[PDB]
Amino acid sequence: GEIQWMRPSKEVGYPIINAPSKTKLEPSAFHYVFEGVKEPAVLTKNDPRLKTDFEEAIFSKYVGNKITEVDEYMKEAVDHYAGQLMSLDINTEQMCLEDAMYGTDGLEALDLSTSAGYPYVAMGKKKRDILNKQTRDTKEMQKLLDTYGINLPLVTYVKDELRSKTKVEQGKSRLIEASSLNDSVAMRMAFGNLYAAFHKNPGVITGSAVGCDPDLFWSKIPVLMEEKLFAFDYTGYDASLSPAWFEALKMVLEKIGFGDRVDYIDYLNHSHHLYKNKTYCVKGGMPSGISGTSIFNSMINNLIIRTLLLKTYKGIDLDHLKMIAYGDDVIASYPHEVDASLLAQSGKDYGLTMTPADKSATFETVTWENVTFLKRFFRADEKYPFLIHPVMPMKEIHESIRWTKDPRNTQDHVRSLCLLAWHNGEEEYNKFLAKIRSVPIGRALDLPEYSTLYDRWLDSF
Ligand code: NA
Repeated sequence: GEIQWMRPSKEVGYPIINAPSKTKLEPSAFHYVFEGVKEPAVLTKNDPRLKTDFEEAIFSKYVGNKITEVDEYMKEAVDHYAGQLMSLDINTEQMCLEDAMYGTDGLEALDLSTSAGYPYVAMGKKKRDILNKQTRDTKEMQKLLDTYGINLPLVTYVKDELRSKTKVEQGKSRLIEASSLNDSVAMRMAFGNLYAAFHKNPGVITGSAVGCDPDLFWSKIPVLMEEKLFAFDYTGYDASLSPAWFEALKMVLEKIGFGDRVDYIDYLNHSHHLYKNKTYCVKGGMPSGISGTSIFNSMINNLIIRTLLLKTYKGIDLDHLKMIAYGDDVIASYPHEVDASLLAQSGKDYGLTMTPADKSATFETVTWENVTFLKRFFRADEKYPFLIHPVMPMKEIHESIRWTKDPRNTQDHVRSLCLLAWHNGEEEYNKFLAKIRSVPIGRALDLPEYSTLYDRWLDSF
C-alpha cells in the first residue's frame, strides 16, 4: 500500500469531514481495582502525550508496494485455493438488495450504529433514516443508489480504542476507512452469497474463521489441522498488501464464478480517502473497515501462505496445507515441519513483514500448548477432553474492564468479559467476580457464576 498523493479536499471538490477529537473512553468503576497500562489512543495532532508528528505516524503504515505483477507461485496458489473453494458449491448469483441490507441466512443485517460514510456523513444523514429493519424497505436506499451511485470516497477515522504507552507517544493510532453506504450495499449485493458461504463454513476448506463462535469452534479446529503447526504475525498486514495480491484475489473470484464483479476489488485496491480537510489516493492496501474486509483479507492470506510455501519449498503438497485465517491472523499446519523464519524471509520479497508468532523474539516451534488464535489459547476441558476451551489471558480482560465508553452499557461490557474470562478456570474466574463486587457498580451487576457458564457451555454443543 502506497499513498500516491494527498491534498486539500477542496482542491478536488470535496468538503471537510468532521470527526470527533475527544475520546469516549473514560476510567470505569474498576479502574483502580484491576491492573492495566493502556490508555485511549491519540485522536488528534494536539494531544499532549504525543512525542512525534501525528499525521506522519498514522499514515506510515503504508510501507509501499513491493510487487507489481502476479508471479508463477501466486498463480499456482490461486489455482489451488480456487479449487478448494470450488468444492463448496458457492451460489454465485447476486444477492437482492433487501437481503444485502437487512440480512439473510449466513449474513447479518447492516450495522445501524456504524458510519454511513460519504456523502451522508457530510449531509448529516444517518443510516437510521435510510433503512427500516421492521419494514425491510429498500426504496429509500434504492433512490440513494441511483442518485449518488457507487465508487464513492472512503472516510478515514481514527479508531477510538486503548493502546500501549509507547503507541500513544509514537502516535501509532489505528485508522478506520468507512466506505459509503452505497458501496457497502453494492458490495454485499455482489458478494453476499460468498460472505454467507464463508460464515457458514468456517474451517480449512474456506481457510477462514470469520463469523465463527470460539466457544464451539475451538473443539473442531484440532481435528482439522495436520501434525505440525506453524504460525507467525504480520506487521501492518492490510496496508502492506501490494496491488498484485488484489489481482490474485480477482483471479480466484473469476475461477469460482464471480469474475462478473471483480471490478469491485479495484475499488478496494486503488482507492481514495477523505481525512479531515484532506483527500488522498492510495495504490494497494486493503481499506481497514469496509464491508468484506476481513473475508477478503482472509482469502488473500490463503493465497500468501500458499505462495510462500511454493516459493520456499518446491514440491510442497498444498493439499496437506491446513490453515484457517481471520484476516491477518492465522493458525496453520502441514504434515512436516517448516521454517517460519525462512518463510518470513520469502515474505519480504512479497511486501509482507512477518515476525515470530505472538510477539516472540525468535521463531520457535508452534505447539498446541503455546499456539493462539484470536488471542486465545487452546485448552482441553479437564472433565471432557474432547471439549476444547478457547482461553484468552486475564491481562487483556483486566485492561478492558478499567475503561468505559458509556455507563449505560456497563453490564453488557462486563458480561462480555465474563464470557471470555471464565475459560481461565474457576479459581481465576471467582477472583475476577470478587474484585468486580468490591465496588458498588459491580455489586449491582447481574453476572453469571462459574458453574452456570460451564453448564451453559456443555449445553451449547
Ligand atoms: Na487501497
